[PDB]
Amino acid sequence: MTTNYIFVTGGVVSSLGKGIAAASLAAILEARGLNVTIMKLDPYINVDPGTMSPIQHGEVFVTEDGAETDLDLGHYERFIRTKMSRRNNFTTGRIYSDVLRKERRGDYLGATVQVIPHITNAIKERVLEGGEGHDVVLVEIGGTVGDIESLPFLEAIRQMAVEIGREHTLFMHLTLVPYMAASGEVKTKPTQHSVKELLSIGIQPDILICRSDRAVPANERAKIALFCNVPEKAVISLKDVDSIYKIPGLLKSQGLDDYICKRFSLNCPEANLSEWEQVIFEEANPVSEVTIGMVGKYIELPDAYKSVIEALKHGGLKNRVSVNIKLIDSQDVETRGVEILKGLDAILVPGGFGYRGVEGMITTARFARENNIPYLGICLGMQVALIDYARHVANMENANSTEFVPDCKYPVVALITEWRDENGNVEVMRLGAQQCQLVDDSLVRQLYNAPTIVERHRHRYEVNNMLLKQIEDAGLRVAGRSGDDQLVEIIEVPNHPWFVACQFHPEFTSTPRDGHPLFAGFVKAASEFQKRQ
Amino acid sequence: MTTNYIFVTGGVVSSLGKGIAAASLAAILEARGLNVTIMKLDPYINVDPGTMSPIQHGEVFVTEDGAETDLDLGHYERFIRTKMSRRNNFTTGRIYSDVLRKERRGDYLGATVQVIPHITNAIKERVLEGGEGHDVVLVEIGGTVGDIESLPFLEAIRQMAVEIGREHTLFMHLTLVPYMAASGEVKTKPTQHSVKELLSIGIQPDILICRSDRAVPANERAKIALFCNVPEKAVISLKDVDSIYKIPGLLKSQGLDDYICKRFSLNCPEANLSEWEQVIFEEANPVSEVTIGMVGKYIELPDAYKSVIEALKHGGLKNRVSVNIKLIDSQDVETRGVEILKGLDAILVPGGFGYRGVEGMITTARFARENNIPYLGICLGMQVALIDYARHVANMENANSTEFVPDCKYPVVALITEWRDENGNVEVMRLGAQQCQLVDDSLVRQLYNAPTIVERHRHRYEVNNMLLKQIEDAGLRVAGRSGDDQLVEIIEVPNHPWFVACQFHPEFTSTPRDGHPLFAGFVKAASEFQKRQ
Amino acid sequence: MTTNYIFVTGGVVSSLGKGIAAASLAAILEARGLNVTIMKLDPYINVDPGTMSPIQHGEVFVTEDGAETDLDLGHYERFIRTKMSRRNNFTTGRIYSDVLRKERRGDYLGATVQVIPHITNAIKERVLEGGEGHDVVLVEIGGTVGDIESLPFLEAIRQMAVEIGREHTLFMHLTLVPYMAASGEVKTKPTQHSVKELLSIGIQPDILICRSDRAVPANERAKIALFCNVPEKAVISLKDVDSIYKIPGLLKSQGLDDYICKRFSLNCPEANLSEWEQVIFEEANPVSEVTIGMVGKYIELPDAYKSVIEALKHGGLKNRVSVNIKLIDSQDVETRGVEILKGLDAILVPGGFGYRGVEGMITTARFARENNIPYLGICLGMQVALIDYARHVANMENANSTEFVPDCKYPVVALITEWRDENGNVEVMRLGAQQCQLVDDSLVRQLYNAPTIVERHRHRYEVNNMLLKQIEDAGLRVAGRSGDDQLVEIIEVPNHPWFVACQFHPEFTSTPRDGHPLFAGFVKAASEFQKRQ
Ligand SMILES: Nc1ccn([C@@H]2O[C@H](COP(=O)(O)OP(=O)(O)OP(=O)(O)O)[C@@H](O)[C@H]2F)c(=O)n1
Ligand SMILES: Nc1ccn([C@@H]2O[C@H](COP(=O)(O)OP(=O)(O)OP(=O)(O)O)[C@@H](O)[C@H]2F)c(=O)n1
Ligand SMILES: Nc1ccn([C@@H]2O[C@H](COP(=O)(O)OP(=O)(O)OP(=O)(O)O)[C@@H](O)[C@H]2F)c(=O)n1
Repeated sequence: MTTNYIFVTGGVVSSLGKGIAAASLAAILEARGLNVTIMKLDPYINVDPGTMSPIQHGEVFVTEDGAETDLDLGHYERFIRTKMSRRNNFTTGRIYSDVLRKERRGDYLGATVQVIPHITNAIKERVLEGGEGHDVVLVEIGGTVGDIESLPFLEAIRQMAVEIGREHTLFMHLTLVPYMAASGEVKTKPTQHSVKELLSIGIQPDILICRSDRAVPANERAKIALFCNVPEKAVISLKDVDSIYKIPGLLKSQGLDDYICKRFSLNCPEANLSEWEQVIFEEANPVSEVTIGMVGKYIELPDAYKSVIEALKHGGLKNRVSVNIKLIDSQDVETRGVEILKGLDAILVPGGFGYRGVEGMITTARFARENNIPYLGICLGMQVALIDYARHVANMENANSTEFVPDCKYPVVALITEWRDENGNVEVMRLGAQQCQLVDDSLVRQLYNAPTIVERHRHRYEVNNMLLKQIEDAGLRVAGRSGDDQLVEIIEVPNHPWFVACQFHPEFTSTPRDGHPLFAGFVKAASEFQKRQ
Repeated sequence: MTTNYIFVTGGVVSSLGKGIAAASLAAILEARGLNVTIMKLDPYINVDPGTMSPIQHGEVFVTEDGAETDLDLGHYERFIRTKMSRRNNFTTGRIYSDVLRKERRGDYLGATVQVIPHITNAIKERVLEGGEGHDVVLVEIGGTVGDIESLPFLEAIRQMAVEIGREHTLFMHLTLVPYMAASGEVKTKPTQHSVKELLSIGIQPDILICRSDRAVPANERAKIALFCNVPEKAVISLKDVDSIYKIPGLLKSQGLDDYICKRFSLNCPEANLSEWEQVIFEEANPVSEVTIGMVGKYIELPDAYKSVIEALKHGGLKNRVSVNIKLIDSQDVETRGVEILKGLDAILVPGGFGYRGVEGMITTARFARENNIPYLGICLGMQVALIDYARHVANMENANSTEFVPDCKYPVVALITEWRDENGNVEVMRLGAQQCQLVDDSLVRQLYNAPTIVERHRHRYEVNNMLLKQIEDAGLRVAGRSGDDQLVEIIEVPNHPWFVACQFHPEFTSTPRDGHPLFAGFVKAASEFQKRQ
Repeated sequence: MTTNYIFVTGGVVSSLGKGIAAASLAAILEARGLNVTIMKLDPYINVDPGTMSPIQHGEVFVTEDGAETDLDLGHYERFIRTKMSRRNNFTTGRIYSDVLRKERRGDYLGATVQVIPHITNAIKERVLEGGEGHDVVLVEIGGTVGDIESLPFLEAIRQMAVEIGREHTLFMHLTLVPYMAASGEVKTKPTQHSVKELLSIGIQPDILICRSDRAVPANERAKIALFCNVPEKAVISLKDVDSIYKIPGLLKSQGLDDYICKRFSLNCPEANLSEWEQVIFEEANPVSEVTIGMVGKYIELPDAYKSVIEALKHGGLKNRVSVNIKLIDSQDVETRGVEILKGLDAILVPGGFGYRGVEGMITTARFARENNIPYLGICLGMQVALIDYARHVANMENANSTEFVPDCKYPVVALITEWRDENGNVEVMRLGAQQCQLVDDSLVRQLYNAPTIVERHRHRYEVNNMLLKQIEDAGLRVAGRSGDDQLVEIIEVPNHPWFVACQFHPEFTSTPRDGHPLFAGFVKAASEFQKRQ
């Protein structure tokens, strides 16, 4: 059976929720038994987001295969069960890097290498690579139509539509239909001007997704249908919602998936959105409420912790607990003290690099441990837990990571090559999914309810096994290990209601439907702490 | 004093002669005592033309510093005395390569790298690097305004004009004003639509250069002046000409250089175009005529030998000889025989790579030597001369280059590392200007009238010094050497009216005003041969 | 029965021959037995060309129904037998007049009247009115796509194509593919940019008609086919031709009519162009040559006499005579005398208004009559012939028209209301087709071979019947009359080889295939005169 492509573009503004719209539609199509995947084309020149700052870009999402990707692939995995890889995200940078590699090598046989056809060919090849073997492929084009940065992507998908044909390709264009107080109506003029930009570069939209702060009435949808020459049922209202989990239902209620299946001649049963209806019900009917402090160094952009924030929400769903997430700057802990950590039912220290704000995170880990406040440390969160325990229980003065203090006496965290003890004696970037072995009688062995788990890494600095035994003797427990080097993956403080810290990023395998054993356990502990007060 | 920039763009069609127009204007400004330079921005993705085929792109021009550049830099050096370097030519490929290098390295400090401002910043930086330190910098933008490939270049120069100001920047736009038989007039409508494209990307043209197959009358120039909102004296007619040497005079006669000097507030004397008037006079008043056969493997695109064709014309000027250049396919010599080399007053075998057509060039060199027909071999032309002499005089059976027959018994041409004799015994890409030492009592020592010369290389395969002495004993003379390895640069056949072959590319230092000693000597010999018949 | 529409647009330049191309294609379709018509949409604000000067816009063409139309309707009637009416030509001025009339009287029921939908609706209504009841309707859109003046027309026909559908509508776009000497090739870049402007206003061309001064090769046509996403058979080469009569054959040979009949599902036999082949043959093979002087007051624009020039050519075809048309300014006859009328085989005085140059035409008529030089007078040409005969034979001194000298003693030409005799005693704009009664034994009765004819008028001033009988008695013969007032339509001078003058415009009923009895007779007399000299 022929692979079908839905090209997802945006007009008027960038922040239309193209990713959430594509992911929500993919969820409906998957619920009709279709094999669906999603792909993100980013017009930035960065070869990948591995270099990009969290406070500039948002979180770097990590796929099972260890690709560093746009946080949109987090949306994709949280809406469909089709696993994302390197093939589901590429940048203009990646395209030019690969064309330049081929050109300098001599693969173009002395030809003049051109934006058309060579850059556009490279784009089409990567879309086909990610798409072929699926029933429906949703291809999200980053940027706003009319901008120069996305012109090669738009010319590439235009060519694909000509080659493949209108029987197996659709153009789904998101647009802003803004409300004006003065007119007391939503305005289609920006959609008119955006669609004109699309037409000028040879793309006719099949579907209009009308974004607004309210319902786009039938009268306005009728206007858009006429000026775009599309059926009225191909013009969809997507108002601002309190919950993205409702979007699949909102799109299905307007028959969007029916129109797509008709256009692609797909005979498949009606979408059963029971799993999404259940998530919505859970969210709408909490039994109790908690306040969880997230203490990190990137809080100035919450999207720096996108998957962690969603993982905490999923933890809420599974416990019927409403989670109030309080973003706390770890540097404020360094200046103002532990005063700002008061009135928290639990504390989460997420991932990060560089020494800025790390001492505040160590103080935060100490506060949580000493005051029996539920604690979850992720990557850097595990480091500061180990450092806290090394310093203040195992009596290892000024214990630190070689990342922060390279020549510290007790490098309890360090690169495998840097591993040394306090006497200077020695022995004779991990990305993606890896198996972790859980230790018998550990909290995580119970929570995960399995002897082995698979979680995703994005880190280079490990627990120093040369200084580990001393910290173990001081009472800290190793709950998880991995590989031949038996690298520490999970640590637990036993004399504590709930204290867990892991090297891997569990937030990347959390979904609203399936939740996550660790976050479910964490939020449950937060609820139990709140009740005890 | 502030550096002034003239941005040279083209509309309607690619082949307007933007390079020749920029070069011709530069010649006028240089003749007014101004320090002028020219720069070419190519929108192709090739990092440089080093990979690009001659039959696709045209000749690879080599600057003194050994940069492989667009043939436009040949136009530039043939019109102004300001020496070109790597700084006078760059591609989109070069820009992206440098931005990606910086990005992967981490110079953007975790920022999202964007077409604007990061690609445009990289373009502006390279324009400033090539421009600063000159009175006037002409910046030629490759492509046709309205195409996506040149949009980043156009946004970059738009920003430069805002920053620098209209006191020290001008937009000079070439346009096609085509004649229609039906209307019996030249048509400004394409100029109207092209200027609209310029305005849409934020550029207002200051000067319109109107290209046509005839004069653009004052009435039509008046129409263009009004719709562009420029003075009538800023609208220039540049009709098709029989000689590009006339273009400086044609532009000066319409006061283009006066307008530029007024806009840039440059107080400089009137242009004395006597040197160009003399070139025009020489060209228009030849005394005799010759037919010179150019026997190569890229004749399907004459621009493959652009600088060689111009060098032969310059040889004509200095001798008052009209040169009829007959392009002959060396593969036709292999199939049809030496029949197709009849009625030639001289034979030139130019540069090339790969074995295709080389045996035809060896046969051509043999024909010229045996029939006492003046011969000039350039690079590959020298190889086939050495091979011919090795085989047919020094009795070295099947003598060849390791490039063509790697395991041949007599590798008379080979890489320095491959150098071996006929017994297999051994000893215990050159680009740009290098000094060559000329041998006493050689033809070239007389022609160049100096013991040392500087010429430009583009080759990797050398004369094998291990097999050289045997060929010397057979009567071939070494006329030029270079470096510590004493690599053979020039060879001569003594018992011949004029037989010279060189490793370097003398065509790259030939100009219409100064000519070239070697090409002047070659065309003189062609004339003397013609008279003898 | 469903009516099919071919929308004919032009890009790059105005003077593509959109009318000749539309008319030529119509001729092929008519030769397949199809009922075809053509209409011209003119973007000028003139309600009609009734006001527009001959020396600015060219001849006012008169249809049977007495509409004053664009000279393109002359092309239409010379290529197809379908009669043009007021319905086959309208301007922007007509459309705005239509809408303003409806608005002021209150047909829009207090609605805001808008370019869309009210102006576009008015355009569509007139296109349907002219089109319905035909197999194929060719709709020529005046102007160049990308200009603001034609935007409402282009939006109107865009809407029609959506309503009617691609099964019964086609967009045929003429484009300029200009030759550049520099590249030695025709350039598709203007077509690329023109088609983008078409796409931007929501029109995708089906057929590309490629205009150039030479054949557009298959390689360039293939390039255009790909970038336009049309079949290669939908890209047509239409080079400059020496005869417009060849264009139907040239379009047929590339199968354009086959493609149109396929797209519209029209099963019709092959085009029989035998009549066009005959016209081409006749034109190419003249037996003899004649010089015919056209003495008028609008010669500064030949298009002022478009249909008269074509009628003289058609006279040539039917006699196998090459007609050298010498345009002579009648004012030069006034200043330089009858010297400038020497070396003419025949004299034609065409239509005109106002006194400027009329005395020169009267002198011209006298010269032709006295020297027995074949004479054909049309409208004003009949007036001056009557004035000549009145003055110089009937001895009516200073005889004139009331248009020129209102108070003249002998107003031999005057409005019916002004009719008076020499003593001042009294009795008691004609547009379109009218029956004229031909007098027995007259030359015109013999040539037309019918007692009655139908010819078209555009005049105000009649022959004064009160002064007629005195001119008749002096030898002049009335050859044709019309109406109840027995108005003089044709006069003849008996003692002369060929002297005819008519009130009506016979040039409007002349075609290359059928010729015209008066013009055929006139050119025959010119050849017979040339033989005698
Ligand atoms: N390509 C176009 C399309 C339309 N028009 C003009 O546009 C006017 C209505 O334009 P309005 O902003 O008043 O109302 P609307 O379009 O429904 O847009 P909105 O309220 O939903 O935002 C109307 O006279 C029409 F002539 C145009 O000139 N050129
Ligand atoms: N942005 C523009 C500019 C002009 N126009 C229209 O353009 C018409 C003349 O357009 P023409 O091709 O006949 O003559 P031209 O322009 O002198 O061009 P050319 O012969 O030198 O090629 C004229 O009615 C004017 F209304 C337009 O609609 N939109
Ligand atoms: N929307 C477009 C379309 C094309 N391009 C660029 O256009 C270059 C060839 O452009 P050329 O004038 O050399 O050749 P051509 O197109 O065949 O036109 P012609 O000779 O028939 O007139 C080529 O690198 C391609 F990348 C563009 O940037 N934007």
